Amino acid sequence: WTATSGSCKGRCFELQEVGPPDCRCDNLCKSYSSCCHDFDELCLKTARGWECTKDRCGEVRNEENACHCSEDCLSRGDCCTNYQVVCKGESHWVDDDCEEIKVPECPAGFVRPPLIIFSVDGFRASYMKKGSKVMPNIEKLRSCGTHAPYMRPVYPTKTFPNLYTLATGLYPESHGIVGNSMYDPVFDASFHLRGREKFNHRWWGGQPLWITATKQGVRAGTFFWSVSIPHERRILTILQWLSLPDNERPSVYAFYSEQPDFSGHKYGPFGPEMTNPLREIDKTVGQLMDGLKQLRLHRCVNVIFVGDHGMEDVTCDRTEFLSNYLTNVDDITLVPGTLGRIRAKSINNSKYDPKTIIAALTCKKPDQHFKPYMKQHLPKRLHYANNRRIEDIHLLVDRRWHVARKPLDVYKKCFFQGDHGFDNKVNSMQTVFVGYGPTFKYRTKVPPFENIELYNVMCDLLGLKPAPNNGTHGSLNHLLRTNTFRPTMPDEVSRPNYPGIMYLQSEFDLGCTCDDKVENKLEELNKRLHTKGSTKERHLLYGRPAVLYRTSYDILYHTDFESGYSEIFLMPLWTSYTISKQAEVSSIPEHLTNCVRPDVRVSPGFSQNCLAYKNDKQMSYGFLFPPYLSSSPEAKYDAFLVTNMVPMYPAFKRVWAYFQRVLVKKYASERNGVNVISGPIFDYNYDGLRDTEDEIKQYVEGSSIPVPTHYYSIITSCLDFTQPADKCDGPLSVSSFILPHRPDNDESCNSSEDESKWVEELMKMHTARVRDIEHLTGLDFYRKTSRSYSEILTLKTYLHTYESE
Ligand SMILES: *[C@@H]1O[C@H](CO)[C@@H](O[C@@H]2O[C@H](CO)[C@@H](O[C@@H]3O[C@H](CO[C@H]4O[C@H](CO)[C@@H](O)[C@H](O[C@H]5O[C@H](CO)[C@@H](O)[C@H](O)[C@@H]5O[C@H]5O[C@H](CO)[C@@H](O)[C@H](O)[C@@H]5O)[C@@H]4O)[C@@H](O)[C@H](O[C@H]4O[C@H](CO)[C@@H](O)[C@H](O)[C@@H]4O[C@H]4O[C@H](CO)[C@@H](O)[C@H](O)[C@@H]4O)[C@@H]3O)[C@H](O)[C@H]2NC(C)=O)[C@H](O)[C@H]1NC(C)=O
Ligand SMILES: N#Cc1cc(-c2cc(OC3CC3)ccc2F)c(OCc2n[nH]c3ncccc23)cc1Cl
Ligand SMILES: [Ca+2]
Ligand SMILES: [Ca+2]
Ligand code: NA
Ligand code: NA
Ligand SMILES: [Zn+2]
Repeated sequence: WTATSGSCKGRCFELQEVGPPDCRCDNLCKSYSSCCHDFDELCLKTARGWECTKDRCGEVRNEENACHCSEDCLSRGDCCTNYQVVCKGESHWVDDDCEEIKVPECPAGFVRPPLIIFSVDGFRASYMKKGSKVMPNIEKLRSCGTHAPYMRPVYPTKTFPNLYTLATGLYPESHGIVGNSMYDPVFDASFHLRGREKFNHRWWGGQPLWITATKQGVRAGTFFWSVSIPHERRILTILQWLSLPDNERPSVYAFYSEQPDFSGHKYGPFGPEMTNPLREIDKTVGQLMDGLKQLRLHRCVNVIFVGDHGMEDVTCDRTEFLSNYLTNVDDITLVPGTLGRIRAKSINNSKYDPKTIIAALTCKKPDQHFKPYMKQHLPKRLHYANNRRIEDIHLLVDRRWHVARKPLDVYKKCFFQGDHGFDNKVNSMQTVFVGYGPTFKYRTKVPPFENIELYNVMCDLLGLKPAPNNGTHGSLNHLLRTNTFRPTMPDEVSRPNYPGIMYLQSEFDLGCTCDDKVENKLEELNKRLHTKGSTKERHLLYGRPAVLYRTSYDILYHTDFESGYSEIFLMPLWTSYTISKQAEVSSIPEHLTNCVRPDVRVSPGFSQNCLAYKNDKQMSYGFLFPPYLSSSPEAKYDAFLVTNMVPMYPAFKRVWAYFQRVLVKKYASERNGVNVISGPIFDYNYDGLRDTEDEIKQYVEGSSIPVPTHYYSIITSCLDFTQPADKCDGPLSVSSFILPHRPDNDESCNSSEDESKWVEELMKMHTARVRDIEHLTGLDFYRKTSRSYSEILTLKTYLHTYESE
């Protein structure tokens, strides 16, 4: 109940929220149905429109007008944004040549450059180039400031998940807003775009920038604008707030536009109808910049022009219907559209089975336009599993398609021609970033980066300490002129052991055999040196990874590779080797096919055994350093050491063998050598973080050998591919993956074909950042390069996406 009989007189767009039942004049009052009786009259004035004209210049102040052209308006902070242009002979900001902002040029009393975030809904990345002729203001920001060719949103590529990631630096799974629609089974409550429940504070995790600001003494404007407040009024309210006294004036502001998303859904991303919304957004940008120029703030404020996601062509006829797959279709609830989320209609039904639903959705039609997943099997790059609001069964929908339960759902709801929500590596979902101002660089292009990184930067721009988040602080230092955060490398927690020869062959009883009883002082000393680390400069190019948790491990050296071997997990944490452009692939000779060899540096008690693999009818084994790439027949024997073996389902061995036999060599050819780091990952609770020992749910039968959920590889070379990977003088180039260690290849619908038709496609889907691997392993890579640490941080956040341009 709102007692709506108080008044907004002098309180219009007040910053502090007053408490019920007393009536509100802040810009959320509309959304809560709680504005005072006179809010429209006083706070939403529209008389005479939004622009001065010649005949209004110098007018008598009339408090009814939407904005003012009277002589006192500058001092009142409430001129129309074009007042100086029309009435004082000034130019529009867009018509001024751009000039480097080397230092902030701020009015007296400004403690720090303010930040304005100008967010645009559905602003696809390619609009910057394709719409540039109708967006002159935006094009000046872009060309004069700092810009990326695009910015990667988070999954799902929906509004609230992306805007709240922008505000928190958190993945949706951690902030809680995992879709535009949600059920929380602990609350027994639903979240919708429509209506009231979405404003309850329990939905919203982490700490958004406005709270971070407030808690550290920095004042914030509103971030949420009610749909009924027009854009011109939003801008005027910001400019009014900027004219407040020093002690009252906020330092951080946001504008939001519902366009171009709104029109994009109706007309498609490049509909001829889309030109007008782009023109209109540019006009709003021009209003803000002119307004800032009038206030002498145009060379003082940092402006971020940022989108939440893109837009793709999607029509009603490109809909897959779950009723064409499942008999039981009425026993499920589907969250539909550009992604699918499935749960039981009733938790009173004990005959609901995810296994059989998944199986009925798997590779059932030859051109099937969605793929089902248990959420823990989704590509780890999506980070979309560790929340009770994310249903166990997920459907990744191909770009340009929808999924629905039944046909009736689509026609009893063709309207639309655009939608978004797809996989966040899809080109059509990419969005924009431009930074303009004293703290950003001048005429600088930066590589594409992920929107999870911006919270840290916005905190740096305002002198704030960021709350704990998923950005990698320092990875965006190259965007900034000053206010860099100077990160330092984490300290290594566990130092390795360096074991020598300590065990006789007969001390082992592993059940392994190898045909290797075959015998010189020249080459005896030589092989001794390889086991002491003589080739380690070649195979370990960037120093050894640091172990950032407490554990017990050994560095093992060999001719062709180096490893960090875990006495606790009984396998390497990592294995490092370099394959030159000239290296040769050979086969595993006939006599060595089932060869596994005791490692005399490592005790029986900390070794795997072959008997376990013999008795486990589901599990086989593979090798981290590939025997196919041995540098010589004699060196090949090292690859069969029990300390290089890892457990592998036969189905996964198909993937792994093709990677090691064919793809590594291909990459060495194409990239002029590669350095490879491979290893296991254990993430049984799908939190994206390294499991401790006591979290492992599966072992090789009868043994203490834990089964990885995933295998990783990091593949590094010289960005200047005219230099070989092992003699690179400059910046690096990386691609990585985290492959799920699965007992079937059901994910790949063409897996009965030759590995050349499906394995590389799988690996591309499971592309990863080095940083994703760091979280999953507790390892810190690239510790000894000749590059700056900031540059290395940027490298660690790189994602090789395999999209074209
Ligand atoms: C991305 O960045 C984020 C941010 O850094 C990373 O997330 C952090 O990860 C930490 C480790 O997983 C986690 O630390 C835990 O904190 C617990 C305290 O939690 C509350 O307080 C924090 C801080 O203010 C708050 O942010 C949390 O908010 C969550 O929950 C509410 C709803 O309840 C949501 O509003 C919000 O969206 C958020 O949800 C997300 O996180 C939770 C986990 O907290 C998930 O469950 C959700 O699905 C969702 O993803 C919390 O309100 C603390 O209690 C934990 O301590 C246990 O473990 C330690 C280990 O040292 C041990 O000493 C203790 O014994 C303790 O165990 C006891 O509880 C166990 C479980 O109940 C029990 O089994 C034991 O036997 C014991 O009784 C733990 O320290 C931190 O909270 C989150 N932060 C956030 C914001 O999510 C994330 O990892 C990054 N991702 C990647 C891939 O790198
Ligand atoms: N950084 C950031 C940032 C965050 C938000 C935002 C606001 C929120 O306010 C809480 C609900 C009361 C919640 C979550 C958000 F992420 C944002 O919102 C713009 C917006 N205004 N009006 C809309 N209507 C439909 C959808 C979004 C918005 C804009 C930016 Cl630049
Ligand atoms: Ca949106
Ligand atoms: Ca884990
Ligand atoms: Na076996
Ligand atoms: Na298959
Ligand atoms: Zn939309």
